[PDB]
Amino acid sequence: EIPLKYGATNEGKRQDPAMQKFRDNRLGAFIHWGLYAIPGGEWNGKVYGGAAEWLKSWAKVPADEWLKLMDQWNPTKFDAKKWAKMAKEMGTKYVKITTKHHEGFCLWPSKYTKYTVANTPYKRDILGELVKAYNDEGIDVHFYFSVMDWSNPDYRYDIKSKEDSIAFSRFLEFTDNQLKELATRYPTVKDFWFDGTWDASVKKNGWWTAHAEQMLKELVPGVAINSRLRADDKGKRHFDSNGRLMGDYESGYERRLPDPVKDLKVTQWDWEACMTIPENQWGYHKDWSLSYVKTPIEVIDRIVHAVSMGGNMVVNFGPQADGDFRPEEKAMATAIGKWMNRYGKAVYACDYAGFEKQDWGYYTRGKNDEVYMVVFNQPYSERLIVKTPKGITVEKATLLTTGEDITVVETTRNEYNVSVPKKNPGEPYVIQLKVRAAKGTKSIY
Ligand SMILES: C[C@@H]1N[C@@H](c2cn(-c3ccccc3)nn2)[C@H](O)[C@@H]1O
Repeated sequence: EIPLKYGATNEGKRQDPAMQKFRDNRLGAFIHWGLYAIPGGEWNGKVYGGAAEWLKSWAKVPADEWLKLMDQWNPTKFDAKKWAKMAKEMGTKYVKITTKHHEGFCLWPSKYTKYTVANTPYKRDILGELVKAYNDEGIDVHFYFSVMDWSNPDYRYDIKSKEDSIAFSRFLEFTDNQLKELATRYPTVKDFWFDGTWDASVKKNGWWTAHAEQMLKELVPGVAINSRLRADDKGKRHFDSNGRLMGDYESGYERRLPDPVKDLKVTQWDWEACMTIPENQWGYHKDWSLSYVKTPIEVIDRIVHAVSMGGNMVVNFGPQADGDFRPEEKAMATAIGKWMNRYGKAVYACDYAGFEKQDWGYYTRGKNDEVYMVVFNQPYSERLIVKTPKGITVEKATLLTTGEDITVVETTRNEYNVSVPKKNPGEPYVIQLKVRAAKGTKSIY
């Protein structure tokens, strides 16, 4: 055991109501919106294949010239109520918004820098508008915040001199100032999701990460803080030198997911995954023909996969420079929403079920020990294998949409064939199970 002043604080999962809400929400949307939406992956006639929100980096653009894009920031089709409606319709319970990305342009009128929405033709506090509009729809709002800031010359990638250290110390104060500002300007915020924290400068300043966490928790009761923020005394990130999770939830599954057989450890803590629709574009990119674009079922698969393992999933959108969403994104949100409106009882407020993974799809567990079978791969055998943990029996199966009864046949001790429905639902579908735990078993149930 190593002693630490800046390692983990939470013993296991938080169980206060605010965390239970963060968790029960399950499905979120991510919004990456910034100056990068203007060029949309293209600089001086060259279309770059890299992530559009990193175009400043791919095209080697200097800060002064990149930030002049502010002069073209005028999203005339922006309407926060419309965005909130789109999210509501998709079935998202929360939205995570880029308050400031690496480029350092702020979507709120920060008093600590000139690189904000206030100094654009549009002028308006976009972030405040969104907060209000989402909240009015009953949607929680989470703030993405990039510590790394390409707009501020006090930023350092590493601390290699006393000068570096003096500059970076000012930078951290500047950062603290922006964070306090967001927390006090927008007190309905439920979560801060830190990015751009991997540089050696931040690793060397573990103490600050812990302080940022504590500071925000004092300012916003019940607020959640992601693991990606945190470095310990030794510079170890996410999990401290004693293997303990820092922050309130684990936030490293980005465009990938834990293996449903080999990575069951994740069920021990809260966590959130995020994903993109194309392969690797977060900000708006004008040409989606350059990589694989996920279909709605492929996205729904990932959402359910996450919930089946006790995690959240956040699906990313990269709005156009005009403040509308491209057609592929409107289609996606609508398709997701349609499915969730039908089958969302197996997603919202659900969790890991403790059953062995089977090939047909995923289990999720409801608040009242409902066990949902979410079927993505339909067996030609017409039988869905269900192997129960020790002491658990299956008493009934019911097709969720119709209430029709589904035959359950015992094949061995602890295993059943659950029949597929008589009519093929023709889309991923849910069978709700009623299970019973014997007197004197172990496990939840
Ligand atoms: C949530 C996603 N995180 C950002 C990211 C992080 N990185 C990155 C780049 C180099 C090293 C480590 C991480 N690249 N892009 C993406 O631009 C987006 O905000």
